[PDB]
Amino acid sequence: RMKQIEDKIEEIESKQKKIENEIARIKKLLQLTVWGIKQLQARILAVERY
Amino acid sequence: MKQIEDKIEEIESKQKKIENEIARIKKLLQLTVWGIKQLQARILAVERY
Amino acid sequence: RMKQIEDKIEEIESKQKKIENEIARIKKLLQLTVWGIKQLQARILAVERY
Repeated sequence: RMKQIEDKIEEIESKQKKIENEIARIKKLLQLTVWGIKQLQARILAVERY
Repeated sequence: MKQIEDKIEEIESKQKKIENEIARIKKLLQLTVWGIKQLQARILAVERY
Repeated sequence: RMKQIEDKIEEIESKQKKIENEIARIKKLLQLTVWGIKQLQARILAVERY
């Protein structure tokens, strides 16, 4: 009984580490999309006014 | 022993909910990137005209 | 070994709560980027219509 409790916990820990990695990648990409939107906003405002 | 099985089942259920939310976040982020690149191409067309 | 299991379970629950809070912040920012993209599309369309 002790062994397969330890097995399930090890599996959960592994999924948790994968979740943290996926979140870190999501944060980096979301950071680039926000910056990209700001760059587009500057170009369209330039087109509107000039 | 019983309180551990309950906690493991609860954790597993929480992990699945997080995986599902992450999958939707990834789906939406892919479409936002795709949309941002399309807008970039449209603004460049106006700039070059 | 049982105490190790209890600690790891508690560690996982706490990390899961931190992940949920981070996901909640990610959703808010993602909601803001979608709104910003829609506003940019209308502005680009406004110039294109000329």
